[PDB]
Amino acid sequence: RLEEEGDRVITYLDHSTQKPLIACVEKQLLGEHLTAILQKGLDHLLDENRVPDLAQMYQLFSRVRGGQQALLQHWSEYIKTF
Repeated sequence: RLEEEGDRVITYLDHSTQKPLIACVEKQLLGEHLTAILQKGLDHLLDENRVPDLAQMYQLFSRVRGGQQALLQHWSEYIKTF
């Protein structure tokens, strides 16, 4: 969704508008859902060692809400439990 906006801000909009639009895309699609995604997906991926998906989560959860630490908490709980 962000990439599609990235194209639309070039295709027809004045690209100077891109900053607040893409900031809003990530805030609304990733930021607001930081813990929703981590809680639903990370525990599973860690147990199955689904590296390709774990890599994406680590890399993507690094901006709007920090992402790190939240990743650490679910990760730590897995380790101690098992």
